[PDB]
Amino acid sequence: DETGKFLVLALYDYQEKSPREVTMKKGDILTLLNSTNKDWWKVEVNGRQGFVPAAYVKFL
Repeated sequence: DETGKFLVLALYDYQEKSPREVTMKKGDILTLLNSTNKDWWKVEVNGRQGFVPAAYVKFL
């Protein structure tokens, strides 16, 4: 969670299911905004902001 410091890789597709979530496709390179929760990380996906499951992304 240093905001904007790090990139993460989408390891799976994920379709947003609630309003604070965001959609990503496997292979997308996301900006990490907030990693303080163990289960949901806040990311930027082409500049949309939202939460995706932490288990579906990794650092490069």
